[PDB]
Amino acid sequence: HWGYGKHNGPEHWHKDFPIAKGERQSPVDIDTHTAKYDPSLKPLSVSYDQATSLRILNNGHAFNVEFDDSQDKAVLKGGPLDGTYRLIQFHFHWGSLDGQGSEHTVDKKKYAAELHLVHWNTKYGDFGKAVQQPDGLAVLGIFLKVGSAKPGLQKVVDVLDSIKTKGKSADFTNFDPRGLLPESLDYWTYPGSLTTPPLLECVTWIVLKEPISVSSEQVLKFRKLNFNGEGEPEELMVDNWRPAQPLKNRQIKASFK
Ligand SMILES: Cc1ccc(S(N)(=O)=O)cc1
Ligand SMILES: Cc1ccc(S(N)(=O)=O)cc1
Ligand SMILES: [Zn+2]
Repeated sequence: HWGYGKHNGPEHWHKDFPIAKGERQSPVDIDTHTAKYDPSLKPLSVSYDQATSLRILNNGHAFNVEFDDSQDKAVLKGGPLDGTYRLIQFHFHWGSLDGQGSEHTVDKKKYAAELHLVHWNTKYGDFGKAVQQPDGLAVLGIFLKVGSAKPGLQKVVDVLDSIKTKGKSADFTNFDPRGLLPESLDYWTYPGSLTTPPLLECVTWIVLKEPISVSSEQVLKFRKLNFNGEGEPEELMVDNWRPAQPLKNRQIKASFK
């Protein structure tokens, strides 16, 4: 029953998910002048050439593009990561207006949206076991600004009409997530959590410095989705972001000098 409304949003989550007030919650503000270059970080490896997308689902909070994670088809390695992390899904968070929508902020700047590519550590066997571990997940976060269209996003945009309401899904095979990346893999990294309930503190966050540009028309179509199910009163799926949480005893490291 959690959501993003006045009566069930981020301010209420702690009552059913007390870890909401925990010591490594996400997202956070990335203060670029406090983040430190870390020479111990290994090169980041995004290996998505064999990615197998399956389906797109409106889950009432966002939409997920789901992948076959039964083998090492699309993986993330290197950077701050030990071992191999398998891509399971991606989704976005976005705003009602271009001036908000991202979860992470950069020197307090909010972007129009934020893409999360979610991966689990293969040493734990399955996603469910991974979310019982402090190094169970790695999420690659990418900011979206409004400007020129992102060609690699259009296939996602075009299928949204078919998953307007909560619980709807559609086939989404043969989608290449490499088309959602910026040119540079420069990043910031820190230990955090899922940004939605259950808010589990299992995530190594890797947030790219370079945003991708998407067109106004593309993000406008995100905003036509519904939080509600079919036949119910329309509630536009907008502002499905959690604001920045206390950094507490954490360091944000930069991959770049
Ligand atoms: C969509 C896409 C863009 C760029 C490449 S690359 N790294 O082989 O030039 C592959 C796929
Ligand atoms: C199940 C789940 C997976 C990933 C996230 S996120 N927004 O932290 O990437 C939240 C919930
Ligand atoms: Zn997310």
